[PDB]
Amino acid sequence: ITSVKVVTDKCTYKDNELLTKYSYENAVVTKTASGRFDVTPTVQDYVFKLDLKKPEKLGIMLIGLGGNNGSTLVASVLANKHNVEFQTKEGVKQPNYFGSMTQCSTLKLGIDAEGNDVYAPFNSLLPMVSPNDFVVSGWDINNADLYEAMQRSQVLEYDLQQRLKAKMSLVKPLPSIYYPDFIAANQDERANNCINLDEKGNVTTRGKWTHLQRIRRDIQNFKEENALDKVIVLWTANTERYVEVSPGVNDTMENLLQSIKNDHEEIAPSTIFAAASILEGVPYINGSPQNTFVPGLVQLAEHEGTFIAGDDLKSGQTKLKSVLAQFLVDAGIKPVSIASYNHLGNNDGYNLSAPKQFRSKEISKSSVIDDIIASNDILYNDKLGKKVDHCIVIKYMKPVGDSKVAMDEYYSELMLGGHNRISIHNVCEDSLLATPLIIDLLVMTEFCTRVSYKKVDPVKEDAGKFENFYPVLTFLSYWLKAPLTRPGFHPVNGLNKQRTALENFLRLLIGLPSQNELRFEERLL
Amino acid sequence: ITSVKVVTDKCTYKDNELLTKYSYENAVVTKTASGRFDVTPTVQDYVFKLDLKKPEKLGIMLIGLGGNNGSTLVASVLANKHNVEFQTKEGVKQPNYFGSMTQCSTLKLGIDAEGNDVYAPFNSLLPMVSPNDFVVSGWDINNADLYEAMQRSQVLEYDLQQRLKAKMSLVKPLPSIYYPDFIAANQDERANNCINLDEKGNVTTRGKWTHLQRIRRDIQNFKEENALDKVIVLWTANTERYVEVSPGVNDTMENLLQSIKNDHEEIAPSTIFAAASILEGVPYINGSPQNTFVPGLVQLAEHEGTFIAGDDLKSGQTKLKSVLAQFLVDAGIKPVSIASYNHLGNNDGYNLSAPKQFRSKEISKSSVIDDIIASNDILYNDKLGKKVDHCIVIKYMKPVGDSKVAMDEYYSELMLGGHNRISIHNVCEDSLLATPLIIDLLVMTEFCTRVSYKKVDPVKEDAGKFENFYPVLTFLSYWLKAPLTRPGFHPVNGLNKQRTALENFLRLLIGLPSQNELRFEERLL
Amino acid sequence: TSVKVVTDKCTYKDNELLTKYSYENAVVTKTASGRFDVTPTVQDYVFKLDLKKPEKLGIMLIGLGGNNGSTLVASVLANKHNVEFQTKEGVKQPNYFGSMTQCSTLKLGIDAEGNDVYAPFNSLLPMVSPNDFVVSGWDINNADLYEAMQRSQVLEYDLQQRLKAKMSLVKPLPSIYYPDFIAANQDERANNCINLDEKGNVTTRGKWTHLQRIRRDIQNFKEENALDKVIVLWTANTERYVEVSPGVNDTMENLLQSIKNDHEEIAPSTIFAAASILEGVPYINGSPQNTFVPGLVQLAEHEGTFIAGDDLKSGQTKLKSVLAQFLVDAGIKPVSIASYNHLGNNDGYNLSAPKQFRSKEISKSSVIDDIIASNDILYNDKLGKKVDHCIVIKYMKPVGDSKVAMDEYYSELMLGGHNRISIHNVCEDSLLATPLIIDLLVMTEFCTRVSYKKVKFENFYPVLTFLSYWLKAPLTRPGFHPVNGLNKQRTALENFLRLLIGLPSQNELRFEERLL
Ligand SMILES: NC(=O)C1=CN([C@@H]2O[C@H](COP(=O)(O)OP(=O)(O)OC[C@@H]3O[C@H](n4cnc5c(N)ncnc54)[C@H](O)[C@@H]3O)[C@@H](O)[C@H]2O)C=CC1
Ligand SMILES: NC(=O)C1=CN([C@@H]2O[C@H](COP(=O)(O)OP(=O)(O)OC[C@H]3O[C@@H](n4cnc5c(N)ncnc54)[C@H](O)[C@@H]3O)[C@@H](O)[C@H]2O)C=CC1
Ligand SMILES: NC(=O)C1=CN([C@@H]2O[C@H](COP(=O)(O)OP(=O)(O)OC[C@H]3O[C@@H](n4cnc5c(N)ncnc54)[C@H](O)[C@@H]3O)[C@@H](O)[C@H]2O)C=CC1
Ligand SMILES: O=P(O)(O)/C=C/[C@@H](O)[C@@H](O)[C@H](O)CCO
Ligand SMILES: O=P(O)(O)/C=C/[C@@H](O)[C@@H](O)[C@H](O)CCO
Ligand SMILES: [Mn+2]
Ligand SMILES: [Mn+2]
Repeated sequence: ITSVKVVTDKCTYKDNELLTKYSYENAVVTKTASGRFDVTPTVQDYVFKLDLKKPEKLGIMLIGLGGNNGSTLVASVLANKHNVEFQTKEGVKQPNYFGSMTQCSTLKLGIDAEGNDVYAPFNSLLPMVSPNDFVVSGWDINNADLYEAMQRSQVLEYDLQQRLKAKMSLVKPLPSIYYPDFIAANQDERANNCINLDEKGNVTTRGKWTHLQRIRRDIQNFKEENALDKVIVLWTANTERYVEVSPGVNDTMENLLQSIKNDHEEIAPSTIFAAASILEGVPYINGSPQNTFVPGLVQLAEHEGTFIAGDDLKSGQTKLKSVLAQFLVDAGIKPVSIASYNHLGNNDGYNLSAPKQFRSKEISKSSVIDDIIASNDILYNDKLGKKVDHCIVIKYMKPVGDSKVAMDEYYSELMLGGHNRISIHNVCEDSLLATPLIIDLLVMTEFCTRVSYKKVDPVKEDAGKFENFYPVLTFLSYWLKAPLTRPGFHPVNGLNKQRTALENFLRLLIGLPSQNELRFEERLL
Repeated sequence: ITSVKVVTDKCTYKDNELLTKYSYENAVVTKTASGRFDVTPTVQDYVFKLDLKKPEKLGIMLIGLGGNNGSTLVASVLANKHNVEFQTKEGVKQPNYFGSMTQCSTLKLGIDAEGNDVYAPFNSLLPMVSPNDFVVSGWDINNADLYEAMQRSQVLEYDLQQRLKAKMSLVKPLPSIYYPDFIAANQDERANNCINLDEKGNVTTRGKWTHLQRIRRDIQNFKEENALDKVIVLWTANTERYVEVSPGVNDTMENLLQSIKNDHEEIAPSTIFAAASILEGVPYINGSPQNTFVPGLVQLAEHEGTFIAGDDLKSGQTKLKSVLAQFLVDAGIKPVSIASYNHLGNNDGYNLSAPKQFRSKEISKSSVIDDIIASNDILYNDKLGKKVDHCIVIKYMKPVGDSKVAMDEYYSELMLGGHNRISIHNVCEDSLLATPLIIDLLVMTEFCTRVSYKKVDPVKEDAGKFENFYPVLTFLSYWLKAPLTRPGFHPVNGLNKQRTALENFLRLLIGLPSQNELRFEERLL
Repeated sequence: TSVKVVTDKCTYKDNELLTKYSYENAVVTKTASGRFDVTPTVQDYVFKLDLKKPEKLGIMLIGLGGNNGSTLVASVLANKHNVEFQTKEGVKQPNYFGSMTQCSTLKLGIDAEGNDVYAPFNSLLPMVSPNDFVVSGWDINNADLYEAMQRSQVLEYDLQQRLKAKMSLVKPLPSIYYPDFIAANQDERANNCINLDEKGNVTTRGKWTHLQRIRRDIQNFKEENALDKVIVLWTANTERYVEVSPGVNDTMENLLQSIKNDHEEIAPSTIFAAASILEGVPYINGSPQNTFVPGLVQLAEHEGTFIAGDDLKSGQTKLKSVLAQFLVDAGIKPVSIASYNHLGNNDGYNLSAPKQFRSKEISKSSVIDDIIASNDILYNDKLGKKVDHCIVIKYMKPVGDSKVAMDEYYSELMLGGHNRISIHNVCEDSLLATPLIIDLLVMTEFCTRVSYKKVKFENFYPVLTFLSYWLKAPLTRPGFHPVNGLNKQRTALENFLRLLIGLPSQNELRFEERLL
């Protein structure tokens, strides 16, 4: 087993709880008309409390359980949990969670006697739940069991699917909420496991509040049937179209709940699942690009004090773009044109073949570089131009299956008329990439539910009571394309910066300062 | 000077005319229900007559003279004609016609004493007009002179544009026909050199027959002002939308001419230019993808006996695709997915940014592989599947200017589950590629106008009188995406096969048989 | 599916086909003034094709246990026995995709509408099918072909398992291992050798005895399976070129003498070729080494045996000649062509050594020189007649048999412009090489049943240059420079099959449409 023991007086343990002192420093800046930056440092002391008693089993309810991601996730959990080795043309392979930052990445704890960097597993600093301990279920408008789902998805090695056949076959998605207008028309035939059916047994968008009540009961039922204490809900179903946000409809906690009861046409299935999970006090993670978290819902989460988070998985082309575009601008290079083409032949691409669904994705896959452009007015300004041409294209090409092909070109300006042209061709099993990210989101969300804190008054000992994270868990931004933010704050998409936040967080809970990379043990005599 | 002298009794010269005997062989095939192919060879003897008196100057009237292709063509002609060397970062460069199959490709005439292949310039077999002898003019809805056109286009080296400044500045496009509905709305501001203006001086699609009469007079005027004997019209203006072909409108020579007089809404500017050139007996070449040659026009060409030809320039991505896809299928490999993405930032891409214009291009850029799939039912059939997923994408990205970036992926099947994935990134100055192809089309069209023939009756000497090529010059298919064909016949897009046709044609006029590649001087003792 | 041409150029005489053919061409000379004098030439011929093809064709592969050898056997068994297999994309049916003789078609003529009619490449004249191949061969490693398959990691696991029972039965015969002719690492792999001394050790002494043993292996294979026709093909690791010296291997008599003299320039492939020639069986060299030294070519001529080869024209080199040719035919001037490649199979491992790779760097390069030379408008002393070119092959084990090829064509356009085409080609190398081997065997067998006479029948000059479509280093007749234009190379084959059934070469003139 891997564990870390930090010798610090900032940390004490009391009844399965770790208490850690932390002085958070930042700075408020102002810019003079002239052009001077006045920086006022700041400080706020805290005491973080970490419940060390992690759950032995964590309930996981996926919406879209029968899809590529859904079936692959269950498969990865079963395969790893039971060490289901499988045959391939490269020979027997041992199951693993490669692609999981939470399960397969490491972090620098410090330097050793010789002065060489020492790294430890990301999940070895503080107690985290293992995906091998996930008890998974969920919903799907299609009733195929999970073995059929695997076959249909064509993601996993034939031999592996066969070894998981027996178990996967017994896993059946619960009927779900199907409202025809929110997803592509071509998914119509797929919908045969719906709870919203009229007297004639047909699909009906009538009775949206009864649906909400069923989903909540589904969560309660699942939990007790498994003797679980905690459950997390994650949406990994078809990308819906955006819903119109309007006053009196979904702008407030009150208008939203009412619109739901009135069956407003701008209440999507995700709106119902989110509202249900929130009302049950269950973390809800949105893995798709639609704007499920309209003002009224966020408001409901804040009021209920329930974790919400998400907006599309940042797994391939966009993940790398949030690394490459950052890199270029940090180097003083000016990207002026970024073309991103994509084609896949799975159900994800089949649904996204329709404009209303594609537009959702198109928006989240573009937003990722906006903050980058904004951070540098030396390169991007009115005099030199502050725009970067950016196009996102997603075409459905059945023959490539789940292996999305991403082709991008970054055309940038260098000094004295020069240019830099970086062409990319990125191929990979989209689900094998996404699945571990879904695992990361659940692992980190669960970790977050066991964290609380309280401001420390310098001139008054033991003031304030512990609070929980502000409802919107921005700490999970690393795994999302369009980071949901707190009202007023702008999102930051820099991948490396998003991971650093997670790193320093774990580091501070065990009493370590943030990474500085100064290495004065070397640079100074 | 380069010239070829073939010792053959099949060729005689009489008063600046070459007379050549040729026995054309082919074969008619039938397929038995059982599955046998009955092949009946055929033969038809001919006597081809080639007018050797090529014109000293060839009139060239481009529609879209002020565009990227138009200005570049005039520039290339001026630069080469006057040996205008220019400065670059790689040093002084000498003008040339690289990219011109007609000016820079060679053909194998035979083998030498040692048995080694001997090649001669494509234009050295028989007298052809030099582009240095082109007298160019034309029309454009924009009045900018050709120097401004060059600056605006940003295709040529700054130093070269400057050396051509004086001459190019004096070249001004003639006002043209602007009908707002046929091209992108964004070209509206560009239109300020129109002949179709009402009393108020505004653009009017009224009086389409007067426009036709003006264009014809334009051709007559241009010709006499330059003391020219021959002129060729070539459309290199914005891609128009397709026009609806309907009975009583543009299905016959008669309905078309009437619709023109009635100002039918399905009579585009290209329809007018084509009709005008045909009525003037001037070859008309369509360098864009719109369906300018509706049944009624082709009928008018046949009746007038005037050369027509075209439908989009096959210059880059599509040219290479007509080589690569052919190659794969000839090798028994089965392409199943071909994704073609493209982005450019010139006016061509700005206009194509609108769906109605893009659809025209999209159709011609796809058609190129249909004949290939059809030729092999071993690979493409009902049992194995006879479809090849193919998508064409064109995005406008201003920062790349005239340097179109073409990205394609050919995903094919190999035996026993294998696949082959060929990714491509093709960059180039689109106009530097297209321009020489426009030059080729004009050079070959002019050559064709000096060719006639007559069937030879074996049992009756001197029967029949000379005829000219069937109106639709399919021999130019090498330079076009969607080869216009004779009613009933299907087009062949194989690039290498298209060039071979041109090669064997020139070869037969000087008394040589088609290339067989048997080399029995080597393979046999 | 069959073809029946109504022509008076072909007469059948009991499994015999006689076809008349006038071969036209032309001889050219150039005047100082720059005038080309062309004199047409014609030579009449009569071809005879023995229509009686073998019902079973013996195939002996040197390197039978490698990627190509094992995949070849698997494809034959899989197709022959319709072994469908499971994949994550579902059940797939076996086929010979990638094979020109089995999966490409040819245009026979036009229909009543004026549109092209195509027929299977192997449907014009009787050709042996790969399903009727009886395969055996040698290998320095004794692993059975099932183990060979697993080792190769070329085929779908389920297909390997469905073929396990049959493939296990196939084991390679011991072979000749002369250490110095290949990459060191191919050492402890050599556990199956006939060349051993009275101590049991691998030796290069007694080369004539080795030769005699290969002939016996060939005779036994024939008798053992009651086969009349057998073809041998080298698909074993690339050897290091041998030096051709006078009296050593410059002639038929010297060559044989040097073999008996255990001469150091007598390579294992040299012996398999000599043995095959003596047994009268066609020998195909699927590797870059210069197996066919002068003395060896004389032996082939003398025995009237067909030889052919010098490296299996791989996909890249194949597509590279096509693109380069295409550019130059369009009047575009490539000025730089860079080729980088990496694979992780034994082939790549063996080529990781300079002497093995060097052989391959010689063949794949010469192809663009033909192109440069074909156009003095673009390539001349005034504008420059050179084209920078580089071929790099690195061993990257992890990519296994899936060779990755990365090329970049940089060309000049008019008035200072440029065209940059960069490619990234990936594929299971052996899934492309296997079918190419099937084509070579099928076409070599066909050529052996063809004889001709100008105007007693004679045979196809030892070197079957007709197979250049599948070989990177086209072996040619003395004095003649090899041609590599893939499309031209396929044209030759197409027209050959056409002339045998009385059809002229394709002209693409389509006068039924172009003329009134
Ligand atoms: N596989 C491909 O795509 C291409 C292969 N080639 C040629 O074919 C050869 C084989 O290719 P692969 O099957 O991929 O390689 P491989 O490495 O799997 O096959 C060679 C292995 O070495 C053994 N071997 C070495 N020396 C031998 C000898 N003296 N007698 C008998 N067996 C011997 C066997 O041939 C064994 O299978 C290469 O070395 C090369 O010359 C050429 C172009 C492409
Ligand atoms: N696949 C990837 O790598 C990534 C996936 N995502 C997103 O995750 C989602 C799922 O992706 P995949 O698994 O590939 O797609 P998928 O189409 O295979 O799976 C989605 C599943 O959701 C079900 N479904 C649709 N609407 C539903 C509803 N209202 N209630 C319950 N079930 C419903 C469908 O029947 C289907 O089985 C999509 O929105 C996709 O864009 C985002 C980034 C990356
Ligand atoms: N540029 C290339 O490499 C190739 C070009 N083509 C086609 O050739 C055409 C021209 O291309 P570019 O020169 O790049 O575009 P461009 O936009 O620069 O030039 C076209 C010119 O035509 C003029 N024009 C538009 N409608 C007109 C009308 N009714 N009458 C007269 N003038 C009119 C415009 O004012 C403009 O100056 C387009 O349809 C393009 O798609 C096709 C294949 C390749
Ligand atoms: O590879 P990315 O840009 O990080 C993620 C991309 C995802 O949106 C895609 O897989 C999407 O679901 C399919 C269409 O491309
Ligand atoms: O490069 P291609 O496919 O041969 C020709 C492509 C031409 O249609 C393009 O330049 C088109 O005008 C612009 C949009 O791509
Ligand atoms: Mn997926
Ligand atoms: Mn252009």
